Amino acid sequence: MNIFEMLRIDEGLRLKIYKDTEGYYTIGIGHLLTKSPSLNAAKSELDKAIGRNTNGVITKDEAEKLFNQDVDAAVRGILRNAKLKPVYDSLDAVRRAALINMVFQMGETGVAGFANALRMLQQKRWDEAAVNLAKSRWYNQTPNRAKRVITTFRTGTWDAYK
Ligand SMILES: [Cl-]
Ligand SMILES: [Cl-]
Repeated sequence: MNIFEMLRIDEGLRLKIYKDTEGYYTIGIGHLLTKSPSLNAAKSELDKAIGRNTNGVITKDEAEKLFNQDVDAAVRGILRNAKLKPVYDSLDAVRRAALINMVFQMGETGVAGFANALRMLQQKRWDEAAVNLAKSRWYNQTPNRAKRVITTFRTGTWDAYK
């Protein structure tokens, strides 16, 4: 298992514009297009991302291409973030994947907001961090996905995904 497979499990794949769990326009493998309520605006962002007139529908290869960019950007975003980098550097391979997942989903700013859990992860206090992570809107809104990510941090294994 790896980050790509993990996120493909958490986000799914949709080839037509859809609304995410928050009601935002998305496409592919969790690629947010816009927070604006307007479908046109969504379509416009889509065309600009793909580089052709898509009419709201993309192919599988296009979806995977956005996906590669988004994962790459997430990693690079962690590495540039003063608060995140040190956490990431401190972790093992499995748990690094858990942190990338969260950043892909909520953005770096959002993750950097879990200050306490981050310190706990850096200190390798697994159980405590897991409890702290669960007390968040994130967990209350997407509990099953959150639970998977949190077990991964707790255990350092991919069991939640097998
Ligand atoms: Cl883009
Ligand atoms: Cl969920």
